[PDB]
Amino acid sequence: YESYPYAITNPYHLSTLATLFGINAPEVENSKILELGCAAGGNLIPHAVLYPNAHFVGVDLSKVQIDEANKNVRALGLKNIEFHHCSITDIDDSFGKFDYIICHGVISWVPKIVRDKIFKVCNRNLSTNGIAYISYNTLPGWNMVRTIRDMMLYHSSSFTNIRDRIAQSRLLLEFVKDSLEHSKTPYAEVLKTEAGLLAKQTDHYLRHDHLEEENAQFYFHEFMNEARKHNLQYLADCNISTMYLGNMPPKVVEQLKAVNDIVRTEQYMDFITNRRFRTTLLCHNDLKINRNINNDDIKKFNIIFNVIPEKPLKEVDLNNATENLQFFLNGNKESNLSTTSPYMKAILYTFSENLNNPLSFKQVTSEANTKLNNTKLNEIKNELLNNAMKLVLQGYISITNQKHRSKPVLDKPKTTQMVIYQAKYTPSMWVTNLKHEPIGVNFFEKFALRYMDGRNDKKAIIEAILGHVEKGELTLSREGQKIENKEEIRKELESLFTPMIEKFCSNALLV
Amino acid sequence: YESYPYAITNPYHLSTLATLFGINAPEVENSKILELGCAAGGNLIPHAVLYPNAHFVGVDLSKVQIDEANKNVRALGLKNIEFHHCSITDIDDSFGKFDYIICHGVISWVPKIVRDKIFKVCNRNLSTNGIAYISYNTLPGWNMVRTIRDMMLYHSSSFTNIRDRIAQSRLLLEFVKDSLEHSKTPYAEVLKTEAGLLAKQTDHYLRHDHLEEENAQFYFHEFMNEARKHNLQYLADCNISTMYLGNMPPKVVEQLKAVNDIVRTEQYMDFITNRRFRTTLLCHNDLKINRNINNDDIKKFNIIFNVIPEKPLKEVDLNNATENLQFFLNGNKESNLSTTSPYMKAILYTFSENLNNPLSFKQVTSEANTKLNNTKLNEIKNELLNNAMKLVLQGYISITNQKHRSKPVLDKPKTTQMVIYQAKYTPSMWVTNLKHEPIGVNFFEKFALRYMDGRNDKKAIIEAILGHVEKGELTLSREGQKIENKEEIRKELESLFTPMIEKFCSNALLV
Ligand SMILES: C[S@@+](CC[C@H](N)C(=O)[O-])C[C@H]1O[C@@H](n2cnc3c(N)ncnc32)[C@H](O)[C@@H]1O
Ligand SMILES: C[S@@+](CC[C@H](N)C(=O)[O-])C[C@H]1O[C@@H](n2cnc3c(N)ncnc32)[C@H](O)[C@@H]1O
Repeated sequence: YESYPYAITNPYHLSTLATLFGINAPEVENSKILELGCAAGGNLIPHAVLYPNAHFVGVDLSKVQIDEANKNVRALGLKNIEFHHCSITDIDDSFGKFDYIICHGVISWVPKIVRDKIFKVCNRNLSTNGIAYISYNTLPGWNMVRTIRDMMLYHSSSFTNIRDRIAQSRLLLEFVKDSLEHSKTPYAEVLKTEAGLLAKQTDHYLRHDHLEEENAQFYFHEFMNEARKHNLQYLADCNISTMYLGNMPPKVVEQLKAVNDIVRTEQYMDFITNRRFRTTLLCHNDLKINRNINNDDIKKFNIIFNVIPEKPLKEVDLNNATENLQFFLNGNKESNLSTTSPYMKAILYTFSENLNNPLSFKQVTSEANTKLNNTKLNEIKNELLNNAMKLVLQGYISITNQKHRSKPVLDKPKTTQMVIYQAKYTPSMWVTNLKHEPIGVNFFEKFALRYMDGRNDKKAIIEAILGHVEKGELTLSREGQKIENKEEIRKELESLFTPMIEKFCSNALLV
Repeated sequence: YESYPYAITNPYHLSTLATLFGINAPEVENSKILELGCAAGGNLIPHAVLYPNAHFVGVDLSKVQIDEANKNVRALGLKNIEFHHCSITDIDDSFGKFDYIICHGVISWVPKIVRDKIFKVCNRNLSTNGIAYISYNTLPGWNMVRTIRDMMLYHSSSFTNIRDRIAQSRLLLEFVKDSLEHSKTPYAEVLKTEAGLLAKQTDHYLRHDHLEEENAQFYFHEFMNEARKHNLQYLADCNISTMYLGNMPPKVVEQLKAVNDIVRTEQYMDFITNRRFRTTLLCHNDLKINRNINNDDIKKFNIIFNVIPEKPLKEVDLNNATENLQFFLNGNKESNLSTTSPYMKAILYTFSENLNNPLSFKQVTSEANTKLNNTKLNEIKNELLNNAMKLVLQGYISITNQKHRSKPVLDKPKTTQMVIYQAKYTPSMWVTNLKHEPIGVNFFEKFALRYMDGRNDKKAIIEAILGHVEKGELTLSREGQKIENKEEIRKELESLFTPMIEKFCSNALLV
């Protein structure tokens, strides 16, 4: 019962993935967004703060949460969002026509009647050019998760209390990690890791009630068949890399490319890759979508490539073409790309100081062009054009319709309204950034964001945080777990401050 | 659509696992054996030839098969066996009470009503000390088989031909064996193998009607649940090694040993080992079974350990404890065991000349004591006593209630009546041995067995086969590639003869 944002749900990501396929979706700046199964609305409210001219509606069956959502909407003072306590089946054509309909993690947990109704409202209540989003669990991938859920019910059947039946399942998952300690068999690998990721989870799914729930257990084509019954058509997935073919032998790529149905192509890919989950984008049946995508399409979007250089800029010469420089993707150990070309090296160093900041094609191109003394522009353009889209379809590069943001002022840092409201008034250990992603903080950053407005500067902010450490409410961790009253504060804050402002500036927490 | 014997179904194997657990099952020599879903009865008739004083009944729904069964029963002239074309549902209480009821690979393919009936007839028609056998596909193991079968139907629907849609799925399993050519991922392993053993299967399993069939998809505890409704109790599995614990951390063995339930012990092992199949032995609820098994219980049975030494006896000294001798189990490279102990060396060299010939504890012990110069009797006994049961519950050693057989006479070898009928009048490349196992023969072996009666000897048998090669009907080629004159044969017959009499003598094909 903690409401998280899901960045894959952002209406801007749907407008972008549509724009990539040829549909012009409504503008998000002023739109109608619907959320089926909202509450507590952490996937809705942060949008209503950033877009005051759009209209947000949300629907849920738990009154407990719909009241909490309204408790936050009342604290932030928003007029553009309203939450309704009712069921999806209660939505007629009078609700209006929405530009983006977001259904996340519900349609597989509800009875067939509610399913048919969701498929209806994604037709009756969807605009002419609008877009619908539905996430669900698929087969075969879910076969393992179902199995574990059965293995826990069969065990936890010997215990009754809701306080006894949970830690029990948590002890059965440990018992599984013990009996499989020494196993070569390739199956005990999947079971070992899936019980490790289920054991890491907390108490919500693990309640023996949620384990009794039956899942729609879709196959992608059964889902699409119920979708075409309602005159909807498959747009794309929200992870474009899941649609990536090849990374596959070329005779099979040719075969699949021969068949002209994308649905039984994605089905096959589901069968051979053991897909367990899908985030599907649906659009009205009357739209003509274009699947011929070429490198030159990279100019229609703004680009985000989060790469951390392996050596600082002033420490290298880009024209050294024998030097093989490598960059790490949001991280890292391994997960890296190495280039020896001066133009690709100039582009990645531009992407490495713009982290999580959309950049147009002329901004990436011109800003990489001044590291090369303004002479090499056409060679920069020619490498971006060539490798770009190819890297967008593999997932490494993110495209967006969101505009570039002005580099923040770090004199007196200033964060967004949503994260000051989450830092001051909220028990949660994470905040929502401008990209609609939850990012973690440890009580120090949270307290810092409490005081980060365009007013308090470095000194003032630290003295306030210190104010918290006295009444604390505030520990000092390090290596560590000790604080000496004076020598472990105000000399330990000035250390952690600069890099934390780094993390904020590069994670889109500063406006 | 070829009738095969299943050695794991032999009433003597059930009488043996029962004896092992404390139940005295009826004599197999004269009993009442039932088979649900028998025809064409290749799993029944070979028993009716060896036990003329026992009564065999079988039931099947295919007249096409019951006609063949009845024709083979007519060709052998058997009065002790009768086949009925009817349904399991057509069974009265008037059918009698059978000492062994054998249901192999049906209960998962039949509607819930027929399942109810099978569990019923395994109660009302089973004797007081009798035993029932039911094999079925289980979960989780079957999930993969379900996936693949769905993967074929969804594919093969684009054409409706019973002759097209088959070689179609045959080419889809190839499209699967290709697109996974280079893959590390362990799921592509499971899928790689499961499509490989499915493509090796031929034209029947793939019939696309039998892909349309739905499986009961049992869990062991759901099966034991329908068994206890009918007052049946779990006896054991016909693969004793599947009930073996550890191979498992001793804390996990202790934990399972704490809860006393055999059903949820086998259920948890089914969960962690991904059990796909079960051959279950059921017995009446009123019986007291003993699960305490001690090393010295190996004296109640007769022993078969098929080991092929790596060195001839005359080539080694058993008394040398510095020599590490290696033995191969039914084969082989790979599966083998090496021992340096002189007593285990005398026991394994005693089991290696008795292959597939049950041997009592005093025969193994007395014959292994004469290899050590008759000084070691109590040391041989104590090593058999110790390692025996431990190796029986692991699968390496076979126990049986069947008696030792008199060493056959190789002057004029004489094979059993069942394989003479199969050699002469059946176009099968395999015959059924005395242990009820199908064993292959190649065109030479078949022709040889045609003439093996207690009359024809070496020269005569060879002249007969030579006669065949003249009219042949028999192509004899060395590699070689077309021997073939006159005494380049009869010199190839005296060659192929001796190793074949060895092969027959140790496969229980010679009486
Ligand atoms: C299965 S939960 C998933 C919650 C959330 N989207 C997530 O995973 O983070 C679905 C949410 O939908 C709401 N819900 C369930 N059934 C509904 C229905 N029939 N009509 C409207 N809302 C419903 C519930 O309050 C529940 O919190
Ligand atoms: C899987 S095959 C049986 C295999 C069995 N393990 C054997 O080979 O001895 C299923 C056979 O069972 C028979 N059968 C199917 N349904 C039956 C029913 N309801 N009653 C009796 N026999 C049935 C059919 O004749 C079919 O040939």
